[PDB]
Amino acid sequence: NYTKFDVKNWVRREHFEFYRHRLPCGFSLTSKIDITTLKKSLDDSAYKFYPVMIYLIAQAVNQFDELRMAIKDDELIVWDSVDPQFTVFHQETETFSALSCPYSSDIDQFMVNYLSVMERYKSDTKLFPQGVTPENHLNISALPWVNFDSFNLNVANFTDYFAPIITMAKYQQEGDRLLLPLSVQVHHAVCDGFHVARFINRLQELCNSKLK
Amino acid sequence: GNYTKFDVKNWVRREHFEFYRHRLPCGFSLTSKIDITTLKKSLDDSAYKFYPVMIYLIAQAVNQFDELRMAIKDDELIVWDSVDPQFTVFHQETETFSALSCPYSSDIDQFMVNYLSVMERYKSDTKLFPQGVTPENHLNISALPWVNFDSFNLNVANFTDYFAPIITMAKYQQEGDRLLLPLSVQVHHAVCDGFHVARFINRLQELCNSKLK
Amino acid sequence: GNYTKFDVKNWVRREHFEFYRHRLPCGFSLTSKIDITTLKKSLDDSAYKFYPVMIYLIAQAVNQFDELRMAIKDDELIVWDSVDPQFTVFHQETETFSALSCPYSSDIDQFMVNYLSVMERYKSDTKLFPQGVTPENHLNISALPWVNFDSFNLNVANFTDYFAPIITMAKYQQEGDRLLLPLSVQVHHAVCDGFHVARFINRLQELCNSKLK
Ligand SMILES: CC(=O)OCCNC(=O)CCNC(=O)[C@H](O)C(C)(C)COP(=O)(O)OP(=O)(O)OC[C@H]1O[C@@H](n2cnc3c(N)ncnc32)[C@H](O)[C@@H]1OP(=O)(O)O
Ligand SMILES: CC(=O)OCCNC(=O)CCNC(=O)[C@H](O)C(C)(C)COP(=O)(O)OP(=O)(O)OC[C@H]1O[C@@H](n2cnc3c(N)ncnc32)[C@H](O)[C@@H]1OP(=O)(O)O
Ligand SMILES: O=C(N[C@H](CO)[C@H](O)c1ccc([N+](=O)[O-])cc1)C(Cl)Cl
Ligand SMILES: O=C(N[C@H](CO)[C@H](O)c1ccc([N+](=O)[O-])cc1)C(Cl)Cl
Ligand SMILES: O=C(N[C@H](CO)[C@H](O)c1ccc([N+](=O)[O-])cc1)C(Cl)Cl
Ligand SMILES: [Zn+2]
Ligand SMILES: [Zn+2]
Repeated sequence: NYTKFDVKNWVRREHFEFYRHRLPCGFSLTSKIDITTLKKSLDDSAYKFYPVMIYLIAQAVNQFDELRMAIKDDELIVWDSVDPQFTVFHQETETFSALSCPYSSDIDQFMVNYLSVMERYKSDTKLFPQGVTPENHLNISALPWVNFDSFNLNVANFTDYFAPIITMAKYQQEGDRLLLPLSVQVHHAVCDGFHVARFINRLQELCNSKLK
Repeated sequence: GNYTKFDVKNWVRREHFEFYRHRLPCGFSLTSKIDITTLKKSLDDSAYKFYPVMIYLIAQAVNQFDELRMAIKDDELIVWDSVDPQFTVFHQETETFSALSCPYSSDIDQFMVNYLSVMERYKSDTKLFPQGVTPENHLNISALPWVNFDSFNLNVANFTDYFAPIITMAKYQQEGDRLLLPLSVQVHHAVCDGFHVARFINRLQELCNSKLK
Repeated sequence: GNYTKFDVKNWVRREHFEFYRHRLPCGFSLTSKIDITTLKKSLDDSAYKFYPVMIYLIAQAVNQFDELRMAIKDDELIVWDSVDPQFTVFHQETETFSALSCPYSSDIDQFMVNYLSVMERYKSDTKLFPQGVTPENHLNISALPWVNFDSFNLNVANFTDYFAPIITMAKYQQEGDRLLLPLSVQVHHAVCDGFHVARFINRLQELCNSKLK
């Protein structure tokens, strides 16, 4: 569930109106995450790369209100917590589906939740096997077959859609660092450059930290 | 060219097609670096030039995959049997470009005959479309050889039902022991997922690493 | 300021202007790295700070090229004699930004006078546009100094007839013995092709590598 944001006392109330109504826009930015440390943490564990990245991304998002915003009854709200909606691939059809699972700050509980959803739905070729996407969501996708330096979604109508869209590519070694490309796409009504940078820098810190 | 009506009812992506055509219309771009170390070395011995060879290889990779030859015709999904490249050419005298097309052939020598013929007839014409209207069965290829980029994205005001891939290359540059060509690929999500764009780029990489004859 | 009414009928891009304004309305972004190794050394013997110097050099390069100073005014294409930078200013206390403008000068010292004056008058003002309406003859410049990026693109719902370039710079980063500044340039294709954007980036690179004094 959610709270109504106090727009009238917000430092960004002018910006919110401006980028929602006067100059509606968002932006994407693609950055490399250094996963050198994370790969060492992983290689010494039983967790898999994609669910760990999902967990760390969702953890970072759940720290920052402006990454959990939405419009409900034409008012700005903030979800208390958001769950990741992530894509999965079906090699037999060469199609993908979107699944979600409950976020938990505990990585072991997260992994339980994830592996359970995968067990039930990993072969289901419906686009949305679980039915309606949780309203409190953040979108995560990977393209593990190719490296990219840039990714951008051209959406014909993004009116009042404020959930961040995160896309990863195939990681690759670049000199002395193992680098994961990560695109983050937001609506400027709720996120400026500073908030996106804060998110990325926090995710980088999480990748460089003990997993638990 | 010739086309066939696609069987959407029996398509594994039937649901995705409706979703990304009607519910959430969108496409995406991505920019990837192609390793052209082997190609540049191959081209050192070739009668043919870098840009027309890249056009040929891009067109060959596109022609391999049905989802990169899709269109709406008469408000139904079709697949072109084959698509022809429409490429941009620069005019040094005016600092303007034109778009030319030529018939695709899987045989590089025949392609280059076709390419040279179009260039001979039209290369000095400063009209945007010297040949008249773009053939319906087309891909778009452009080069920006004057600057290296890591990103390129087209912001198109109305891309409704436009499914032909748009390919843009930057100035190549050396990165450690490889020569890398930045290549941007922009598609519509109704017909192409990340898998299909990745498959295209990786196939193109294979073709760049292939013998020219 | 002063502007001229552009002769579209005798323009070499008459047909491109029509095409990308009306037939296929679009623009593009592209992100490139600027080598600021020389500039950074230049600034180690200067009182001038990195951000205003970059504003100056970007504005200087834009002011050299007519196609980066275009607009629609009284429903016709015009060229501004000169454009002034509108730049984003960050307020650390609130973690919000404002947009400020100051007059462009070809003299770096006068430009810095102009910049420091506006900062003194308005740096504590949290309004988005403290000075009032953006000057009609403007260029937009933003910094995003907190994170390095290789791509940046603005997804603008309606960009009809907006021809002023949008320039965005990231956190600079050391790569070997080069210090690289990511720079995104986003234009309308009606007034700028790949050639002009490349020409702008390369000119900026040349200015960064030149004496400031
Ligand atoms: C947004 C947007 O897309 O706008 C741009 C619109 N498009 C245009 O303006 C058209 C641009 N096209 C061109 O300039 C030319 O068609 C192009 C790419 C230079 C090819 O010219 P061309 O037919 O004479 O054939 P090429 O031999 O391939 O090119 C001439 C030289 O440029 C070199 N070259 C071609 N493409 C590239 C590249 N991407 N990076 C670096 N060098 C290049 C090529 O290797 C050759 O070099 P050398 O002489 O050292 O061997
Ligand atoms: C436009 C757009 O967004 O389209 C994409 C649409 N989405 C899709 O098509 C779904 C793509 N997703 C997938 O393919 C799978 O979810 C994905 C990413 C491979 C994860 O699969 P998985 O859940 O079985 O779990 P993982 O162990 O993390 O991944 C499987 C393997 O790939 C490796 N891997 C996963 N992600 C990456 C990556 N980004 N780069 C390099 N290697 C990777 C991982 O190391 C493991 O290989 P090894 O066992 O040999 O070490
Ligand atoms: O469509 C989705 N994912 C795709 C996968 O390629 C993509 O990441 C995307 C995400 C969000 C989106 N949006 O909200 O506009 C559009 C595409 C989810 Cl809505 Cl299932
Ligand atoms: O306009 C074209 N090419 C430009 C050159 O900058 C660009 O590559 C482009 C391609 C396709 C396009 N579209 O289909 O939306 C828009 C721009 C061709 Cl359609 Cl002529
Ligand atoms: O909105 C502005 N700047 C933002 C900062 O994130 C961005 O650089 C931007 C610039 C121009 C623009 N436009 O003209 O469509 C949209 C966003 C200025 Cl108009 Cl104040
Ligand atoms: Zn309003
Ligand atoms: Zn018209």
